[PDB]
Amino acid sequence: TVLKIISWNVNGLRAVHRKGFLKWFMEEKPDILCLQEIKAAPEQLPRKLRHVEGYRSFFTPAERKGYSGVAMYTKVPPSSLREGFGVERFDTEGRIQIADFDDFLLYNIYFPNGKMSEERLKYKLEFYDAFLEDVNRERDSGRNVIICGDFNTAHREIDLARPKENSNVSGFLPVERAWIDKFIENGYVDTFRMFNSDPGQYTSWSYRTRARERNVGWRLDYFFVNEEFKGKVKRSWILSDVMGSDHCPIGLEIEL
Ligand SMILES: [Mg+2]
Repeated sequence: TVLKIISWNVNGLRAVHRKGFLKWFMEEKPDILCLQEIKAAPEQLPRKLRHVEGYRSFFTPAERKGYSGVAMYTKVPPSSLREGFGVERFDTEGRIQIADFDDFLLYNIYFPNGKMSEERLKYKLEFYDAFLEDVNRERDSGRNVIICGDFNTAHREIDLARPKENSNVSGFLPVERAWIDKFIENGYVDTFRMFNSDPGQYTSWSYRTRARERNVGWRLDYFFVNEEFKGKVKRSWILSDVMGSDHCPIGLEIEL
């Protein structure tokens, strides 16, 4: 039995709903759909967006209205979900949803954008630190883990169109790239790069005219698994053709 998981930063759930979300969801038919940037309390959602036939949905909004938020649609519900690392400043921004599926924990994370200020870059880097502590604790306790979402950092030069121009911009700073190195070194695998070693493979493009059309993008969205679990991963790909956000979805197929 194969399990298909999709991750997608939708840049506002109500917005992507106007741009073909439900039609796409019905075509792709994943077992689990992880979303970032819902920008809505579930009460603000139309019924047909809240309840999609065949799926249980779980929403983790931020405390701040119209900001951040993650969600998960799943055919089979998890035994429970955890919505934080146990650190207040990281747990109130609707960034963390960790679903316990028994065979694995699924971390659906919307990692912070560090571009707007030094304080928010510090927040991003400390969030990275808290995340690594959390996943390591779970992995060390014997859990297999799948981590998906918007990491807001491109790992290597291959992972964005303009590496030189962005080496002093959050998203491609040496310190952020070093954190991704450290994460992987701790025993996790960037699943896309198990299967695809090509350039030009991005998950995000500015809305600035022509950016997406010129493939001036960044790979910001990833599926990671712990090393012990990588043998179960069959596919990891980018759904580059799917419109409606400044990010496109990414996919993982596993067989347990
Ligand atoms: Mg956005």
